[PDB]
Amino acid sequence: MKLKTNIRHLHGIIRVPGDSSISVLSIIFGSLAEGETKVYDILRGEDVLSTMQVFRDLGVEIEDKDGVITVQGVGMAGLKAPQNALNMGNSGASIVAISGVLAGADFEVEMFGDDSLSKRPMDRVTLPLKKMGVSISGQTERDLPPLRLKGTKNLRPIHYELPIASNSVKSALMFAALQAKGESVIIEKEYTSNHTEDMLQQFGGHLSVDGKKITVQGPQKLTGQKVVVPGDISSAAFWLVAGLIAPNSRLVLQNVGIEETLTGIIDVIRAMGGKLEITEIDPVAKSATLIVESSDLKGTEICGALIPRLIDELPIIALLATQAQGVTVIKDAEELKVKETDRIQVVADALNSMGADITPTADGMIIKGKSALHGARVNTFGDHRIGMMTAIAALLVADGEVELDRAEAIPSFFDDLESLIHGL
Ligand code: NA
Ligand code: NA
Ligand code: NA
Ligand code: NA
Ligand code: NA
Ligand code: NA
Ligand code: NA
Ligand code: NA
Ligand code: NA
Ligand code: NA
Ligand code: NA
Repeated sequence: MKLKTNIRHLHGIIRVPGDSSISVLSIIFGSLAEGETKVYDILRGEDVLSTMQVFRDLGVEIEDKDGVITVQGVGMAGLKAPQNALNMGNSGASIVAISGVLAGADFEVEMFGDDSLSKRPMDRVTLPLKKMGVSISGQTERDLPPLRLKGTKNLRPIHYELPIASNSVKSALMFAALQAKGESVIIEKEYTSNHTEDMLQQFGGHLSVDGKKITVQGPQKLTGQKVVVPGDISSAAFWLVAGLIAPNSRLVLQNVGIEETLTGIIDVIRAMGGKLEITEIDPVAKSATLIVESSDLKGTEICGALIPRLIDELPIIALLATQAQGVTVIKDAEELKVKETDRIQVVADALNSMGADITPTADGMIIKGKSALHGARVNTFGDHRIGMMTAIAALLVADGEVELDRAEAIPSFFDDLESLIHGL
């Protein structure tokens, strides 16, 4: 597919979608809890929709009306035997998680998905789940979907250390541990997200964390909550950059979460000369409206130390630095892992193919700035961030075309970008 090019203005309101994993966690916890759960600002993901539908299939009443999800919890042992095979679409996140949720379900269950999903190994979750006494098994020893599962009323606690870092596996094992009789210890390899830990506690459950050591006593009961899903971090960062680098631009970005990643991106922006106003702060919700305008940017130091999720935002932040006059050094304080070093390379390659001046380094990248961008062909390679980066990069292209073939990347993104192209 080609990409919209050479726009002369950008105006409108974008409302940051909710975080996906908190969205998903809220449906899960909402079903397993007692009492009614309400979720506000949920992400309209296909992953959220599939997860809600999985739970409806296990007998949970879930209402989607006027922007609000209302879940009537069925208790920690209240999942019922489905009358159909469970559809998880292309979310591998979902299969892993629900597998742990269904550790204690005393009935047979099938979980399938699409052609992409059916190529992703599940043995990373089936191995520890089996130790607990769950029957779960996929295609080949790798356990490719479809998965066949039977949990048990005699779930044994888990003592396991992950060989690979994985928030998905950590979550499934926690959900299972919540249903097991006794003390589970789960030890992660690397520090991954705390979403499940946080939400489990918000839903009234107890754990103990000691570094990478997670201890969970089962069985537990949870209580229905009102959940306000915070704005996605990556999406908020994405639009901020767009509204700063696009010509004749003003974006009102609602529902931005006030947490450290945006906080540190905000400071970097200001340091660079960005025009950004913070408004409508909601101190209880920890959200704000951000207003950005077209800015004359100047290079700066970007210490990944000062921005947690930085690696996620590398594509959109490199585009940013590409547009600032002078040198931007992005140096990460901690060593890069293979996939991080790879992400830098792919970003540098694509933007340099469009006229940027990016030098990958052992610790990040050097960017030499205000690059008049030009046409190019670049494939996403699955990474939507890299794609949407290229989309905004495309708007800045004076002449030439921008081919971006594997732009399976899906959601309402283009309608929005069109919306902003004709506002004033
Ligand atoms: Na909602
Ligand atoms: Na209820
Ligand atoms: Na249970
Ligand atoms: Na399939
Ligand atoms: Na509930
Ligand atoms: Na947030
Ligand atoms: Na945020
Ligand atoms: Na700030
Ligand atoms: Na600031
Ligand atoms: Na490299
Ligand atoms: Na325009």
